[PDB]
Amino acid sequence: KETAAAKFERQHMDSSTSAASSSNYCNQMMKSRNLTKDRCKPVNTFVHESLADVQAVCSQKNVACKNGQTNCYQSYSTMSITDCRETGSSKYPNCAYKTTQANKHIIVACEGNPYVPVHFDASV
Repeated sequence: KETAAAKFERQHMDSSTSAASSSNYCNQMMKSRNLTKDRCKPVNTFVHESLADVQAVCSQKNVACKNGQTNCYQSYSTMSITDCRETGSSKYPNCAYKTTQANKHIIVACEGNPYVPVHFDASV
């Protein structure tokens, strides 16, 4: 099994690029990060910032998670992100994703000691 922290890193961190390179960014990353193995993960965001910067969000603006949890945090500033969302031409095993680049606040849920992101709630 994966730690929640490591699963967040695998699903949501891409510090290697300042932003999505091509329209094929999502198809490549969703596969690469093993998010299309059992099924097409329907929605998933990658954050193009350093891991320290994203971890730092756990000490930023305390907000509610969409399900009502109290351990969500909104980043004070916007971040470079890529939203990956399954499109109409997508059918497992042939997953197809729309790539949408944006610069927005992120909201994550945090847990543990050290207190780190374990869930990507939303972007605003």
